[PDB]
This record gives sequence, C-alpha cells and structure tokens, in this order.
Amino acid sequence: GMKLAVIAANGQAGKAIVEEAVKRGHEVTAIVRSENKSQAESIIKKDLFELTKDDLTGFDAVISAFGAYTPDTLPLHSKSIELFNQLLAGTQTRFLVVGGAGSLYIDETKTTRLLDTPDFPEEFKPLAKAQADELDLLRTKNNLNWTFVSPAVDFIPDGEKTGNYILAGEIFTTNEKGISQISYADYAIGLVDELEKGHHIKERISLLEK
Amino acid sequence: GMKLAVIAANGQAGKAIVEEAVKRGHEVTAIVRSENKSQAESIIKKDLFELTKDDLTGFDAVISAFGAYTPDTLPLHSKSIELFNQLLAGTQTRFLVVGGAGSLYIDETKTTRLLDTPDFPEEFKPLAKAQADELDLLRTKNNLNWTFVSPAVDFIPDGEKTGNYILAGEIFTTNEKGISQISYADYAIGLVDELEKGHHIKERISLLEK
Amino acid sequence: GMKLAVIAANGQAGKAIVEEAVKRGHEVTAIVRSENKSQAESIIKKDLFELTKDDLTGFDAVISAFGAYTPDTLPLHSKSIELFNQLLAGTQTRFLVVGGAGSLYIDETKTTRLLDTPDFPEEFKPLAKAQADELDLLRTKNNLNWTFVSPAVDFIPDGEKTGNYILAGEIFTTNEKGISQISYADYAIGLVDELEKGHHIKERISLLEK
Amino acid sequence: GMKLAVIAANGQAGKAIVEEAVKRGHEVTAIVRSENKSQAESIIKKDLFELTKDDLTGFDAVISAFGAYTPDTLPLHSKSIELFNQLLAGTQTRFLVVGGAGSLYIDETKTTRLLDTPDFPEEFKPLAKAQADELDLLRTKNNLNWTFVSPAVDFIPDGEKTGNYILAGEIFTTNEKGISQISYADYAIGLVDELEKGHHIKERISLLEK
Ligand SMILES: [Cl-]
Ligand SMILES: [Cl-]
Ligand SMILES: [Cl-]
Ligand SMILES: [Cl-]
Ligand SMILES: [Cl-]
Ligand SMILES: [Cl-]
Ligand SMILES: [Cl-]
Ligand SMILES: [Cl-]
Repeated sequence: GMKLAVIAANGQAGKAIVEEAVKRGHEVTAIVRSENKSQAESIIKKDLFELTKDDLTGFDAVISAFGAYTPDTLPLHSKSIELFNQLLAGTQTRFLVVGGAGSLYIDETKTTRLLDTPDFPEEFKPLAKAQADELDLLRTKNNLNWTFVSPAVDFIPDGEKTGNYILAGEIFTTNEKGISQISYADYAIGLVDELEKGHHIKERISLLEK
Repeated sequence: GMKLAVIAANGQAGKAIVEEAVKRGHEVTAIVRSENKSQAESIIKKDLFELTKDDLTGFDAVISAFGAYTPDTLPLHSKSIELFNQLLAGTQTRFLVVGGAGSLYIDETKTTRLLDTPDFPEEFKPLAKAQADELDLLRTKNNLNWTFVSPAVDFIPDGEKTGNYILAGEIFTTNEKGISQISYADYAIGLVDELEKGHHIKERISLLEK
Repeated sequence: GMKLAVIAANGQAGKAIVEEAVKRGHEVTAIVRSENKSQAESIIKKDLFELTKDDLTGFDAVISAFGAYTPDTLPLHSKSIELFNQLLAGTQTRFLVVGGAGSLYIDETKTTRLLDTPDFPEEFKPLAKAQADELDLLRTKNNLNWTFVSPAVDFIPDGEKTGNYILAGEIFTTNEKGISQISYADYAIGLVDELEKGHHIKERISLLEK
Repeated sequence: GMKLAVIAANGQAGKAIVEEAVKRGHEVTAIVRSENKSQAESIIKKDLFELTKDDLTGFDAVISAFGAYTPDTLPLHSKSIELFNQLLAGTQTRFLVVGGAGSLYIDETKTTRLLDTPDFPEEFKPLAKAQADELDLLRTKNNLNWTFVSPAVDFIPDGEKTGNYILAGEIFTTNEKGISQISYADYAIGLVDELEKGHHIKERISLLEK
C-alpha cells in the first residue's frame, strides 16, 4: 500500500494511472485543475505551478501526467520539472514522469534520438522537443529520485488492454513484429509495476505492447 | 459556383483548398479556431466539436482538413467523423475529408494497406493509423454523402504547383515514372475538381501528380 | 548421431551447414558438382538432377542448399523439389530446404507476403519468386516430410557467429531492435537444431539473430 | 576528351553513364559479361574478378556500376573494391563507384546514417548495408584515387532527364521542395561532370535533382 499523487489526473493518461493504482489498493490523491473525473480518493484542486512542498509531503511517489493544453504552453513541461525538483529534491519521494517516445535513442551508440531523424514528422516535433528538453533537464537533477517513463511510438488512449507489455530501457525497442505501440491501459500497468517493483532510479525506462 | 465550408482553413492543406476554391468563384466559409488567414470571405470562429446542425446547413459541400498531432488528440480524427455525421446525416450535403495515403491498398485484393507492410516507417504509424480508423468509421456512415480524398505518399506542403495530376481509386497508384507525389496545390485542384464534377459519393479516391 | 546428405555442399550456405553438422558429430555426405571444399566425410560428385533413390537411401535427413548459378536457371529451384519428392516421398526421410525470406507472410491474416509489397526491390524478385514457387510446390507434397527453412531478410555469408538466434514460424518476425538479419553460421546452428530437435514436419520455419 | 572504362555497362546505371560519356566525346570501353548493349565502342568481355592489371591500364578513369543481388553475391560489392584497389593502387587512374544513398549521414555529426534509422525500410537493408560496407572499405584505400558517388534516396531508372541536379557531400541532402530524387540520366550528367571537373578525389559525393 502506497500513497501516490497524480498530477493532471483528469487527463487521459492521468486517470488511466489513477484507475490502475486504485485497483492495486493504493491511496491516490488527484491533483487537478477542474472537477475530478478520475476514481481518485482525495482531490487537490490547484494550479500545478502553485504547488508547495506541503502539498507534496506525505507521498511515497508523485506521478506527473502533465500535458500541455496549448502549443505555446509546451515550454511548461520544462518549468514543471524545475518546480517539482524544487519541491521534492532532498526528500526520498519518487518522482515519475509520463514522457514521450521521441527522445529514445536509435541504437547503442546513443548519439542520435528518434526526434532527430530526417523522417520524424514536423507536427510531432513541438511536443517531442518539449518532452526531450524535459528529460534532459531531469538528468541534471542529482538529488532527485526521478524516473522518466517513455511510452511506445504509437500511444493509444482507448487501446485494448492486453495485459502483456515489454519493459525496455534507454534505447528504442520493438516487439517481435517490429512494431512499437501500447495502450494507455497497458502503459499504466507497466508504470505502476515500476512503482511497486521499481528498480530504476534517476534513469529512463520505456514501455510497449507484447 | 458552389457554397463551401472548410474546417481548419488556417492549416496548410485547408488554405490551399480555400485558395483554389475561391479563384474558381466559389462561396467559401472558413471554420477556424483563430483569425482566418485563408482567402475565405466568411468566417465561423468555432472548432468542430461545437458546430451545431444550423452551422453546417445551406452548404453544397463541407471539406474537413482537420488535424491532430498528439497521442491524446490523434483519436479526434475519428471522433470528428462522428460529429460531422451527426450534423450532416440525412442531408444531401457532400462531406469531403483530407485523408492519408497510408490506408491505400497495395493491390487489387484490397486487403493489405501500405501502413500494414513491414517497410512502412514506424514514426508514420501514429498519424496513418488514426487516419485509417477515420476512413474505416466513415465507411459505416451510409446516410452521409462522404468522400475520402487520399493524397500521395509524398504530400508536399508548399510544393511546386503543376497543372497535372492523376485521379485514382482505393488502390495505391504511382505515375509513369513510378513515383507517388503531389503538392498541396495540385491536390487542391484535384479535390475542387471532384466538387465541381461530383462522381465518387460514398467513396475513397486518391490523388498524385502526373 | 545422424546420417545427413547436403546438396550443393560447396555453396557458402551448404558448407556452413556441413561444418556445423560435422562438429555436432553426424556423418555427413556431400553431394556436389565439383571438387569438395567442405569438411564432409564422403562425397558424391554428381549432377543434382541426375540423382537416384539409391543415392538418397540410407539418410536420416537430406538438406538441400541448392542455389541457382544463373538467373535463367532459377526455375531449377522448382524442378529440384519435383525431383526430390520423386526420390524421397513414401520414405520417412526428412527433407530440409534452405529457403528465402521473401515468401514470409507480413501478418496473421496470411494474405500477403513480403515478396508482394510495393517496395520489394526489383532485383530481388527473380530469386524470391523462384524460392516462393519452390515453397508453394512443397505444400502440395502430401507424402513428403519436408521443412522449408526461411532465413532472415538480411542473410550474411561471413557474418559474425553470435550463437543466439530466434526460431519463428510462417510470419515475418524481427528481434527487439526491429531488425531481421542472421549470419550463415547462426543459420546453420538453427537448421541443425531442427534436425536434432525437430518439431516441424511439412511446414516452414524461419530463423533470425538475437 | 578522356579515356574511360565502365564495369557492368549493360546494366541500367552503367549504360546511362556510358551514353552520357560518349556524346560528350569520350573514349569509352565497356567491361561486360555479355554482348555490349551500351554505346561504348570498345569492349572487354570479362567480369571484374579476372581483370588483370594490364586490362585497366591506360585509362583516365574507371567507373564501376557493378551490382549483385543475392545473399551469396551481395558481399561482392566489397570484394570488388579489393580487386580494383589491387589493379589500380599506385597509379593515378581515377576510380568511381556507383554507390547507394543509404550510407549518407543524417546530420553534420556524421555518425548516424540513413540505413541506421528505425524508419529505414528493412527490405532495403541487404543492398544498403552491402554498399555501406563497400564505402567503408573504400575509405581505407589511401593509395587509390577513389570517388564514391551516392545517388538520391529515390534513384529512378528510366526517369525523366532534367538538365538540373544538385551536387552535395557526405551529408544527406534534399532540394528546395524537400525531396531526394534523381533519374539515372541526371545522375550520369553529375558523374561525368565530376570526371571532367575533378575535385573530389578520395571523397564521397552525392547527387540529386534540383
Ligand atoms: Cl484497439
Ligand atoms: Cl538500455
Ligand atoms: Cl485569434
Ligand atoms: Cl480502384
Ligand atoms: Cl559481421
Ligand atoms: Cl506462425
Ligand atoms: Cl553473350
Ligand atoms: Cl559535406
């Protein structure tokens, strides 16, 4: 039994994690901006960047499922990291981030990331860059127990809950079909598994179907 | 002349469509979130999902160049089909969608699509599958005069405007030199031609430069 | 300890299998056209299509690594099957074929094969088609204990012997990197494993690295 | 005028090269396996691997458009480099190779190549890697005046002959409209231009239509 806080729990990914974590038996606090649509026990209706340490004290882990509402608010991904670091560094609390797949390295050389390939679609670049900047900023946070959780390339909100996912690392990975996809449901399962049985501190993991 | 409404007329695709339609002497209304940058002289400042039945009445045809490019919003392609069907079913108003080439069939059996083949780039799959689910759902709407207009595999924004294009059906098609290519401007000529010379009602067509 | 015959043992794939099988301790007969370069025990210098039943009697399994020397002799792949069937059908002897990857199905629907995709390179089609026709002819051989062994897409003669391969089935498969490659050495290992520990009778298996 | 030898002059690439070179008034010798179908007026009926040092003497430049397209023969790209180096090292005879676009670097760091990216089609990898190993080995030959000439990603046989092309270096380059395209005829103009205006000795260059 853990006490978890989920930022932006009204988001599609956020409530996916809430619903999964609740099912596991953990007591979940939803930190939201509007009325709570999630299955969460307690609600803190507050603006993300107005959070204090006293808001995040008394949690085993804090999971940010923050997603920029507008393209000009995309830089808030980085500002959120800076904020959360200010609030959680020094403490032993875990800070998990629902990340992007664009920042995954293409191979073991770890010189180029998916984001940087000539064929990476223009319309994805703004979010992918913000999520990449987000991850780059986390690596400089020495006294923060962070874990960046990259989803698959194809991340599907109401995708089928298969129950069978693959845990990978810093490098882009596919299943046996050469495909990189995962549902929000299966992703939540993998993320909560890393909460219950979590090796990976101050590093990024990745999740995918099958 | 006809009376046309274009959703997302500020985008590159929609704007090329509006500009082509206007110089041919059509009455064009732009349905956009922000300031109208297209050559449409009539504006309706709403997004799709609050358009009423009255908003879309009195039009000869409605062209959706709508786009969404985040994991959360990618399913809005199909959800927009639900909306537009609700607002236009029963009426004889034509409904055209700017689609993708990924859903095109590789051969005459019409089973395997381009996005199904192992050489189809993984990074193109989020958008391709979203647009494919869009077409799949659109085929259901039997009380809607729909036309899905797939571009070429290389859909070039701001590409050279050649006067020539090839109209094909549901099968993936290349020109005499074997390439699948079309600029936005040429695609616009093809789409508007289809509006002026209506044939393919409740059908998917494809366009490519000759 | 098995008694194996390898057709075209002087070929790069052929001697790969011979050298591997010899190492395992089996007694290998090389059926070749010129001087024996393989490590094989006994040699039958004879033209393939002049083989008789008395040439192939007294073998636990016969492995054909036949490769067409000229593009106009590519149809000999099919003729070889017809010949081997005539020689081995009725007997309990296993007949393994070093096949191609082009005939692998793209997905579970099993309607389209890699060979048939729009992007499959023209220069590969003649061999791929002959190897596909080869496999199609085998399926009609009811009283033949055949096993078609497809290699990976990238099949490399002097590739590194990793020792770690994946056994797959009728459907195209990749490793965790989304890559389909294998060395001749690793392929030989997998093929001889199917000889020693062989489930798969009257069906096709596929092999690949990692 | 110059004295040129072209290996595999019967192939589509080599023939376009020979035809371009001849009409410019160069003395062209075709080194081919079979009857010379190119416009070369001098013929040497051998394949590469039996050419002697005397066979390749007295030429200003030697252009290899050699191709191999089976798993067994694909490594002959690199083996031909060994041969041609043996026959031409020490001499000041230029040696040009018709290469591939797959080995082109994606950015200025010159690490990741196109064939290294996860979107690079799996079916193109056998030939791309073979040609990449070819370039890698060719860089070793310091006593050889070599020039590797990469085409565009879309190398169109029998494509339209536009008078315009873009010469680039080792970095993957697209034109103003963002496409990477070149016909055989345009590539031939570029290659022959390089012969007439020698600059890039011991270098890899790339060509694409403007
Ligand atoms: Cl689904
Ligand atoms: Cl890793
Ligand atoms: Cl505005
Ligand atoms: Cl059709
Ligand atoms: Cl190797
Ligand atoms: Cl299977
Ligand atoms: Cl001849
Ligand atoms: Cl350069």
